[PDB]
Amino acid sequence: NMEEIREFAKNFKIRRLSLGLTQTQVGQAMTATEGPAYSQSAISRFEKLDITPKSAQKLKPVLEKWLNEAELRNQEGQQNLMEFVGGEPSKKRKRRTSFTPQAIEALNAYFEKNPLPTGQEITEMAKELNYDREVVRVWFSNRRQ
Amino acid sequence: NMEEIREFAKNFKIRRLSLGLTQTQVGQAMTATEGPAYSQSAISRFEKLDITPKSAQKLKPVLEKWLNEAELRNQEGQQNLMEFVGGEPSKKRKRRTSFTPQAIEALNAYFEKNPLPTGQEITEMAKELNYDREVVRVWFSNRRQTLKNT
DNA sequence: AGCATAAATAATAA
DNA sequence: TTATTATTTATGCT
Repeated sequence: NMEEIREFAKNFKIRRLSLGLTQTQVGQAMTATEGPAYSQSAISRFEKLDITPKSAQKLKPVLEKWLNEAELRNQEGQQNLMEFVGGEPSKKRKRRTSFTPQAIEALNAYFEKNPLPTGQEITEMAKELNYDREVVRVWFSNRRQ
Repeated sequence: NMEEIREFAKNFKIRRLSLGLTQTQVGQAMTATEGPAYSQSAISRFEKLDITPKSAQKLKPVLEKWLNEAELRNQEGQQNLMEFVGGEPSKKRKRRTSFTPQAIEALNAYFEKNPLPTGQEITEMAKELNYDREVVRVWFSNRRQTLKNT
């Protein structure tokens, strides 16, 4: 169901700009309550429609829902938008790779509670540790073996 | 008269956005150009409301006499909207350069060394490096404005 | 199954 | 005004 979608992508960018919003902001609000599928790059790609049809179809409903909720918060006070968004999580910093004792301590705590992580669990762990994903997944791989 | 120009502020930006237009196009096209010129910075400041209300009120008019003038007389055959702007505009985005790792170290080597170089020594680096100056100017620009995070 | 960054644009300085 | 710096997008990556 195609040109349906393209129109949504269209309206979305519009409505977004109308609530005076950056992809980055949405990115943050979204990834919080939804998931990593909702990063700023993702928003850009969606809006530009640089995704596969299977992917758009999936995203659309979840964008629409959220876009509405946001528009509601905007209604009561253009500072309730802010409540709903973030409104300024900001420290986009590079993912560490070199280990620190605090890091290895953390990794081990995770291990006692989860020796055989699924790959999703590995991305989740790495994100919150702010470590390279490969660094984390290999640590776990060896630790078992 | 404040909201009269504070709301034309807010709305002007979004009308310009919702026409896929850069500030730097607005001023660039709407520039007289035999006086008064209109720079991007103007447009920016205007939008963000960084001007004296006294000069705000001055600009506000000539804005509408272009914004409205181009919203209709541009949108009705967009091959013509893009001629409301003119200046042989429509060009395709620059392709995202991918640097050879050989050259990748070359940079941050000379970067760990000299953080904010000069246009003279920059084009020197670029020359011997087989990469075009602007691209190279920006690697530093970027790497400089990125390491604040980490 | 999104990070890292290169380019573009917008803000701010001169 | 111009020149620069900072934010924001877009895109290479299997």
